[PDB]
Amino acid sequence: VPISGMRKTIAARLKESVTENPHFFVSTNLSVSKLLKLRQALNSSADGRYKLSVNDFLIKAMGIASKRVPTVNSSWRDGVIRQFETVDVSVAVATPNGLITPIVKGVEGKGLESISAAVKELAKKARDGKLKPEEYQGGSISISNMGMNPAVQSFTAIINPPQAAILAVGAPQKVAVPVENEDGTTGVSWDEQIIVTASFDHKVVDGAVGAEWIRELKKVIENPLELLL
Amino acid sequence: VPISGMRKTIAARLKESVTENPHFFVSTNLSVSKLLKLRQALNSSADGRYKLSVNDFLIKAMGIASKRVPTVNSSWRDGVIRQFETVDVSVAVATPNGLITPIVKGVEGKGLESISAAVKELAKKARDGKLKPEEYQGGSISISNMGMNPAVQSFTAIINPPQAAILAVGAPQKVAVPVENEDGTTGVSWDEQIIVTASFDHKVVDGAVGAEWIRELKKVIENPLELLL
Amino acid sequence: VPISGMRKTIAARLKESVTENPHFFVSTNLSVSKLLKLRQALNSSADGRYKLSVNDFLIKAMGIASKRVPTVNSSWRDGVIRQFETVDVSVAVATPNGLITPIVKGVEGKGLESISAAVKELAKKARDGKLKPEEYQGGSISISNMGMNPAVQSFTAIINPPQAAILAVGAPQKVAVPVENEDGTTGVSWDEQIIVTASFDHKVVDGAVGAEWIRELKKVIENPLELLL
Amino acid sequence: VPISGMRKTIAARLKESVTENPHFFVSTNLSVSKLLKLRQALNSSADGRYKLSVNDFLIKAMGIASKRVPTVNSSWRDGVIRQFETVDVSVAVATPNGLITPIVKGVEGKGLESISAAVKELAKKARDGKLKPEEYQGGSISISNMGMNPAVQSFTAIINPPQAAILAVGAPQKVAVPVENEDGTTGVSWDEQIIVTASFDHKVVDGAVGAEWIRELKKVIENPLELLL
Repeated sequence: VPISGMRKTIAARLKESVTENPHFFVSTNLSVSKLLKLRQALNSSADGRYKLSVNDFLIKAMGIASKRVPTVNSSWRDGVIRQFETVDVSVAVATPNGLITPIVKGVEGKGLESISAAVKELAKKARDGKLKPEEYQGGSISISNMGMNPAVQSFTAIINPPQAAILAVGAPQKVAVPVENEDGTTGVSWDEQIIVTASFDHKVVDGAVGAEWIRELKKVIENPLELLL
Repeated sequence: VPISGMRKTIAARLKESVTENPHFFVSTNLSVSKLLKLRQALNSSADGRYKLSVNDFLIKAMGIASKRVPTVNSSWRDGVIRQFETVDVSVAVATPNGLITPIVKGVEGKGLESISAAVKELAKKARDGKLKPEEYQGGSISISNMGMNPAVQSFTAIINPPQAAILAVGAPQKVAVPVENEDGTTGVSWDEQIIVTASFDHKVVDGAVGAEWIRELKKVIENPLELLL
Repeated sequence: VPISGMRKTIAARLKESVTENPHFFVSTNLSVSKLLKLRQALNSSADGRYKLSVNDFLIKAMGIASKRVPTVNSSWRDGVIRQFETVDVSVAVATPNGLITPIVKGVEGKGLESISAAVKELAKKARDGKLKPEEYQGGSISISNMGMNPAVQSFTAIINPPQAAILAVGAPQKVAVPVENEDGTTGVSWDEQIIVTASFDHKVVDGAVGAEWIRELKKVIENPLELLL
Repeated sequence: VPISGMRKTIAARLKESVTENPHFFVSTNLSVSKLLKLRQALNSSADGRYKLSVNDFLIKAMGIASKRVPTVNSSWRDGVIRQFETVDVSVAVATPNGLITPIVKGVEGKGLESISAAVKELAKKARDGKLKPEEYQGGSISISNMGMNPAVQSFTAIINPPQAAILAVGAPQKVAVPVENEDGTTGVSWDEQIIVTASFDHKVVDGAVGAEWIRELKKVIENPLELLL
């Protein structure tokens, strides 16, 4: 079967990415038992005006972490580092034509409902093929999601240039965790864990910086009430 | 004692306000038993990096209500209604010199920590007398607080022109509330209530619109989790 | 947005009202636990021929109070007080176009069923925009209702000229009330209260007169059987 | 912001590493419940003359493994494989200036106290910026540590050339492990695990050889008493 020609450009782009930017990966485990309760309660306290998902919370937390550690929200240019202030998030969508990366603008201080609405709109517009180039050309940081497929515990991705970092969220799973009962003996509690994998470019970011970013993300997720901050 | 002259300007301003703009008031009762728990928990889960109050939550809720009902965030000009998009909040501070109204900019989508920091800075700068005119000339909506004084149950205020509405927050109090125990009998529960008084200008806003705004405020407060939205 | 022009007339009218007529307010609390039972029983003892609300009982009580104290049912004219004998009641309706005040004629000695029918007809005709000027130009006394909105405890309004008084009915609420059981000990009973706010013009009416009017209203309500009288 | 120029050299070096040497990763899990007891005992049986950590034990185990499997302690040169005899260990230190790799010489048969002392000296000298080039130019094998940050379950690194391998030690975590009580039933016991990630160069080393190295490391750690051997 001859090649469609469109795949050629994506191949060249990914090749440029891996040959220009070295990659190193970080892998962590989050606890989402409180996040799911929050999502359930917010979905219940509504009149069909909205519907939330885990990706929106993740995007808000990404914005917060990028604001607390601005070195990640950066790029690599001609003998100069371009540092932004706002957070432009590239979300991946898997169409029958392949992959596409619409963008959400000004995430920090935008609202989860607006985020969900924009995401649904862009996703349906991508399934219909009704986008503009500006909507998916740009972005400082990216993300890919596979939570619908429960088998994927973890996976890596590739940095869509000229960005510096990219995220990946596996599926949820059941894990054993200790717990102290009211007495001195320990016990077994079943918490819902997710694996998260972050790929960074090493020219801009270092291991300590990536670790700090991941720590802030984990903290924000594990204490969802800090999303207000 | 002759007059300082500064009071002359404020007298003329308030006279213009009351003679140009008719005033009608709306008085409601909120429930903050969950809000105070939330504030206590966020304060405990910190390293002295921040410290929260009730006024900040109130300001965020004001922004949310103003965005859900933009007719309030309005004004009256020469044969034209000027409608904003963002929410500029005028907070009152009581100096020994008198009263002053610094402004917070872009409340909606800003964050409670940043709000508290800006409010503390502006309050100390007002106590010192180190402000610019632009920092207290403008704003679409205003507020006055008297929560430190436990005697005041409710009170009205006056609309700082050219705005259209202003808020007032009394002190907290203990009130009796019914509650259904596990059995069919009712019981007595002690809830922490606050009275809130909103003054509106009648040229722009109507009773139904003000009531809708207050309903949204009460909803967001009584369900603090919707502050994320 | 330029102004519709219709709002100009209402603004001028309200400005004339507040600048010509000083306003003072009287705020009381009623008890409707018997009224609601009466309404429920009259609704049950019917064949769908009619359907009652709270506003109709309130209007009948307004007529009774006005007849017991005719000084309220008055006005202010060119060097003369015009005093009526019948009670013409101006009921507010909130259309998407704004606010409107249809009139009911000869309330005292008319009947609740006829009152409800006329109010429904006038409300639907106002929603359709099919009224005559005479039907909303006149009236000795006025009223505004917000009972559908449970958030509003109390609120004020403005005197539609050339009248002298206007009413306002908040929402119902649950309040603690003492009660003496069969033994000597007191107990807690939950009564359904409403707050009522009456604005008066001070040229015609005095505080004592307004208080007398409110006392008669409270009496007739708390003893609904006196509606016959 | 322009680039400092120092980052250019590191970026070029890492680009050379990834483009010249392929990378494959091995990931295992260790058990340190005995190691921590040993560390605690040696720390308590002391007079402040020394203080130990996990990194030193890991370095000793690395040396032992390299001596049992010398093929890892190698490099790639001009048409020739250079094989050492001793073990020169490059330890990473994260300064505000960036990253640096001081060296420990002659690890095998040196002593944990001497190791800890030298590492503390070099770390403080790197924080001060008082090093010689020979002290961080050379080395056969490397290591990076992130144990202070409890969020990092695992991570990869990049091979500092001209070396052939590099290690990475995640944080400790609590994991469920079966255990046989005195009776026939199994039970739950909580063991402290660490994840370890090793990146190798495929030109020199094969998967079997790397697996053998990792097996020897795991064995030496899980039986700390063989450190004497």
